[PDB]
Amino acid sequence: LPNITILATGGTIAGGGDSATKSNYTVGKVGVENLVNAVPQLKDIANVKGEQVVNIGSQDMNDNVWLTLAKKINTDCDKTDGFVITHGVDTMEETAYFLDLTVKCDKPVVMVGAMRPSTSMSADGPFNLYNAVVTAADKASANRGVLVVMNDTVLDGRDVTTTNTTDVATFKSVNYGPLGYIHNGKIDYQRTPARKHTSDTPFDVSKLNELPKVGIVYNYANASDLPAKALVDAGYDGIVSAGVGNGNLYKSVFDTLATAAKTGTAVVRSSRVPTGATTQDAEVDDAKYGFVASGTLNPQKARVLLQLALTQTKDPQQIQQIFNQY
Amino acid sequence: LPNITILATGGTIAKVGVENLVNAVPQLKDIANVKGEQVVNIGSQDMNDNVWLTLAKKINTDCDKTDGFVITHGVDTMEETAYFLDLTVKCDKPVVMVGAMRPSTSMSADGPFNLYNAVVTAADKASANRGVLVVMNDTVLDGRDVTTTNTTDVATFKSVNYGPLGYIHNGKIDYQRTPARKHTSDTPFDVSKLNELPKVGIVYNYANASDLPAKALVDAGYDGIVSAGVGNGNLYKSVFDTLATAAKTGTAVVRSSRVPTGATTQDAEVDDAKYGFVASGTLNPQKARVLLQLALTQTKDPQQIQQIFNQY
Amino acid sequence: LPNITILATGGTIAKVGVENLVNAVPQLKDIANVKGEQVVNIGSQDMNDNVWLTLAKKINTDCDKTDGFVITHGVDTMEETAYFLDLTVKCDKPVVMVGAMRPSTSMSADGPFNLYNAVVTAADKASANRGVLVVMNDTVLDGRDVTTTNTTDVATFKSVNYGPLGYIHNGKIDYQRTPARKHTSDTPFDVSKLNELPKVGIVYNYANASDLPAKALVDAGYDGIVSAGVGNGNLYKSVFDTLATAAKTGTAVVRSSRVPTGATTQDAEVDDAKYGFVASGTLNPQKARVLLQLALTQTKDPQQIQQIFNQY
Amino acid sequence: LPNITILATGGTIAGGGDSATKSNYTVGKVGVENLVNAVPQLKDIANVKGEQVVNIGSQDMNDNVWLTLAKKINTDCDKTDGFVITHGVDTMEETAYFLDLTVKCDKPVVMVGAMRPSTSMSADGPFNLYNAVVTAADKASANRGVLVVMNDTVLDGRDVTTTNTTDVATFKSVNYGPLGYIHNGKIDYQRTPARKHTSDTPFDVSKLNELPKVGIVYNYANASDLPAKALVDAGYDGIVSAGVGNGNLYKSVFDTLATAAKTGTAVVRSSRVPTGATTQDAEVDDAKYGFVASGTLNPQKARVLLQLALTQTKDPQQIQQIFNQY
Ligand SMILES: NC(=O)C[C@H](N)C(=O)O
Ligand SMILES: NC(=O)C[C@H](N)C(=O)O
Ligand SMILES: NC(=O)C[C@H](N)C(=O)O
Ligand SMILES: NC(=O)C[C@H](N)C(=O)O
Repeated sequence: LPNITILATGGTIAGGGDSATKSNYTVGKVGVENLVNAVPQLKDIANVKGEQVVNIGSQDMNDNVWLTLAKKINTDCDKTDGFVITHGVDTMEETAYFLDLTVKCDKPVVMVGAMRPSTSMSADGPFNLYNAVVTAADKASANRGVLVVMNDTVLDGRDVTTTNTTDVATFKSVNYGPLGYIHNGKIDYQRTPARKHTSDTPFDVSKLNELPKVGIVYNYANASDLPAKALVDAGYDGIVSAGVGNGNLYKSVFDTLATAAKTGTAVVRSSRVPTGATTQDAEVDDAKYGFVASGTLNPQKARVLLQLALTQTKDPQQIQQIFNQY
Repeated sequence: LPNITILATGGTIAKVGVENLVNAVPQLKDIANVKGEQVVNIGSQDMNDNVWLTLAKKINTDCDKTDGFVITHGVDTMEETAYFLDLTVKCDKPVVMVGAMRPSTSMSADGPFNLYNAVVTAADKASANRGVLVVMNDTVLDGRDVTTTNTTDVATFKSVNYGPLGYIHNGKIDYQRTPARKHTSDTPFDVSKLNELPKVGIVYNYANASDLPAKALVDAGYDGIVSAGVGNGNLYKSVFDTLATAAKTGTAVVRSSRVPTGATTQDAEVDDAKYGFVASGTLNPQKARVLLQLALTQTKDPQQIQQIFNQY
Repeated sequence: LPNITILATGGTIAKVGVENLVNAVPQLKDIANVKGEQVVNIGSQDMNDNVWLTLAKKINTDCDKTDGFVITHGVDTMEETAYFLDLTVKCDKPVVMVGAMRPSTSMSADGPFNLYNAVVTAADKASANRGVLVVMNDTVLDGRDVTTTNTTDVATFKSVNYGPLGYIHNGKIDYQRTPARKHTSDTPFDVSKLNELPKVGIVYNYANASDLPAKALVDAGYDGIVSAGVGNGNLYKSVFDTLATAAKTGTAVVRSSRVPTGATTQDAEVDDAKYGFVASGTLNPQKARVLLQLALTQTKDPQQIQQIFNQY
Repeated sequence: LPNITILATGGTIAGGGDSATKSNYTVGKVGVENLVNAVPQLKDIANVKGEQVVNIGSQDMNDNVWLTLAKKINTDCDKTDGFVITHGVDTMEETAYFLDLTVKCDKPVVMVGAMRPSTSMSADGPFNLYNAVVTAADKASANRGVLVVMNDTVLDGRDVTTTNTTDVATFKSVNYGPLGYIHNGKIDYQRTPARKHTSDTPFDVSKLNELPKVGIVYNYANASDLPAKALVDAGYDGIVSAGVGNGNLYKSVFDTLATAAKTGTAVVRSSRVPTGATTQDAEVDDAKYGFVASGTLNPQKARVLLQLALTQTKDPQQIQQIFNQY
């Protein structure tokens, strides 16, 4: 049976409340040892080894925990057959994409969380962790990049997002669909992401102790420019726009970001809209303003790529190329 | 034949004038006597408080002069205007908003049959007392739950939490649902003598989120801040600290979510009562902003604002 | 505390007896006084007219003896029973159906919290006069639009055309919708002295479809045949010819669709009036069968059957 | 500009009614020449050549039109750069899967239809046909198997199905998602079907003048066995069950199909449920009864594979293997 490392980071999968029934809970309060011991059947599929990297709600996920995870996976690659990462739901789609672009270990890297605390009735965490180990132990899971395994489904780290605030079925690859489905401990894979990931990206974080500063500003009717101005005034390396419709910007926000672009801030148009590409050749002249179109990457995922892009280049054309390949 | 007023505001369905739009669909004469008046001609990315105020007042004033309203509008903020009119219009005659994903000049342009189906809906008396509607892709959607789900799909508009009110086939609607939340003339919001709305801003949550956006709104003395939280409306610690402060310093704070479906609930990870925060329910950030603006024309009390978020 | 009767019928949520199921969720005592009675213990793949009849009569008879009903049932035909009870139950006290995708013995078993949420729903007086409900995956679904969308997903149950009535969080439901179609005590269907229903069969359409299934139903003298058509309820020519004949020989014919969402409409490719066929609207084949069976306890007239399909 | 053959088969894309407004229309009433001439902009992307194979509603699609299409594509492969197939919506998902298993031409084969007649306001047919030509002319569309292009999206023939009776957005790959999205005449491909198709299947129809007889029976509460009995009595080579939930059968239907199986009828459990696999190792002992599990293949698609399987073998274990690879 293969050797599988759980790296624990916290999340509701490690959460607890005073009632099995009430919705109230506090996050990252349970050790990895406890999560493992709640899944007795893990022994039938893997030799499991828990390490506790941090114990936080993923609402508090940050650059430093991203660098710690990537370096640790890359360092320990030769020491194990696979990784599972216990992690909160809230920013899982961000961590998952960061590790998909930075880890050079082509052995299965599987992220897993839970929508209901360990303490709740019909808790989802136990079977999720069982299914994440299944996936990490599966030879066919190798060379697919970093994965998220929730509700019996294997999702690629690039497309995967959380679609509902409470539903155990929340995680979906809303543009290009899942990679495979798990039934009775077995996976039928029918898809692998074409976009370049892991050992095919030039992004190497092994030496990095910080990441370029990238902010996200929201567009809506009568949008204030003040949030954009604050990011520019703090000398942010990049700004991602959560645009309306096909990545459009309220006029005030537009003007601030056009200005910033001219002083060498990187500016990526994304969209607040939950599915579909922010395209070139729409209502915005990107090449004129020195803006980048995010494609299918939602604002939080575009931040992930823009940060790593800013470690290679500050040129809008080369950042546009990066957004077309990764 | 019903009298139906088209108020035009712009969007991709049109620079093209109100009268061209109508003339492009001679079949409208089959179903209504339509008058078109131009209110603005802008991209809905540039929609604003002033246009909202113009629209509410024009529909309220002109209610008794027509049998129905169609509002031609951009797709990008259609869901914001629709909810704003939903809460401020006192006309319970049908008010139908319509747009298009493709221009008039494009292959298989959606604008024509959309406008036709939006006049069918405005001409149907069964459409009365359902609040403000969005009609797109042969579907009748309530102004509260309706949102754009895709950047380019003609089928983008969906009521993603509670579903459509009705489907249009052969110029007829089978209506099987109506919004339970209080709308139009069952709301206390009265905008007839208002010339501006409270200043409400939206800040985004993500990993390593800056508190600078939230600080810049507090520094401006914004009336309100909506959080597009992560998951069930949760806040990155820096943003949590800045909004905790905001809430006890005369800024109403609403927790919404960047997650496209489901409620931001009470009784999860956040003690709303302890911070004086309001949980948005199924209102996404831009919709929460609409209702927070209007709640602040009545009150600044976090408890009274939360009751508003529970009723409308 | 509400009195709530659980009628158990089997399914994966259970061979396990009614009283084990309850005892497995001691938290039920927090929200209701629950009595469990066993009605059958079968897989819902083996659900049948007799069980339907037992259930309608038991709920109608016992309505005045309890505050609410929960029916534990298999997932596979849950959507058929739910609609049948929706049209035949005269009790407008809450009637809630519940199942599970995973057994009691499985990791992260869904059965417990499902039963808990199904008792919350049956105990909520706001659940009254909404017709027969299905509560699965923290969602309250109307018995007419609800269907299983996935072979193994715990989130399988959806009201795919008109959306849910409400979401359950922390034992509380925000109800924002109610089915407009006539249900329970607003229907003329009365099954109290019926011991069998008319024989209705379902035939499938596809490329090169055999007419033999449809002929075997006609040869049996079936009371009715539902077509699971292709697209907008269209029929392979051989099947069209056999059902054209059926319809003028004392077999009611309903055009439904194998397509999982949308209405089978009139006024498309098929002259329903010329063939004496009925268009099912949003009723999928197995639901159309429910309503065709009950329509045939009142009438055989294709026009009167179509009016039924337009009202219920 | 590449040489693209339209093969026309009819469907609503070639349909007409007496009103642009009314929903009433008759199918397959317009010639290919007319469809081409309604899309003036086709000249900018392709040298188009129309041939009219048949003019029928796809509700009347049949084995003989399937054999005619496959042999014609395979015969003409060397004569063109790509194929588009104008076809009705109703059974497109069936034809698309049949051609995906039988055509040996690895040049783009693209199917296209329309939900609104040519005569209707905002007809979808014109832009669909433009987008199907774009896809057929795209070099990257080669070696992806047979495609369906509707509503700006490229779908693989295996997973693609129609999900709504009237909606122009109806066609979706409901299990594994689309292959790419078309914006402004350009496609970003992120997926290719893993299941074997075209020149990697052993199915060769070049000599065939008929197909094995396969029927579909529907399960529901109180299901009659009479439809199953009629198929068995007519000596059908196979029967597909549209099962309830995870491919379950009403007891009467079960008994008839178990019996048939024992006399060498092939029996495949599918599901009436619109998404998810009909799995092995559930409520049915398949190996005991000599039944086959359809996996993600809906009943009409399982008929397609079962017919072609029955041209190689009558053995339930080998048919199960075929359902695991194609
Ligand atoms: N379900 C969850 O894990 C939510 C939690 N706030 C987290 O992201 O850590
Ligand atoms: N299709 C559209 O309407 C997009 C446009 N930017 C608008 O919202 O006005
Ligand atoms: N999960 C389930 O309930 C499936 C089972 N065959 C039933 O419907 O009874
Ligand atoms: N839209 C369509 O094409 C429907 C038509 N009955 C067909 O399949 O030919």
